[PDB]
Amino acid sequence: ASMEDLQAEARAFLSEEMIAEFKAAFDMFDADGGGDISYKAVGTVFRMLGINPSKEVLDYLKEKIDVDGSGTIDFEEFLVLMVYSMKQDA
Repeated sequence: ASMEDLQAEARAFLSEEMIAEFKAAFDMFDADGGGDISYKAVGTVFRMLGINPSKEVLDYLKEKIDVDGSGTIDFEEFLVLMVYSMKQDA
């Protein structure tokens, strides 16, 4: 499946009340404070929630932060990489 397919999975897997909890970690690196954090932020949130990212996820983020790291993503994208990790990892 594609990452877009994972978007639909992520959105349905976690309830709004649950997303609100992870959203708090999102706000940590959010400069404007609305729906936007660097690629490095999602890596840090995994650590704060105590969740282990999948090889595909951690390598992808590492790639983006290694080459740039300034690029930012929204809640949806963040939710994808987090859910995709727990789906396959344990």
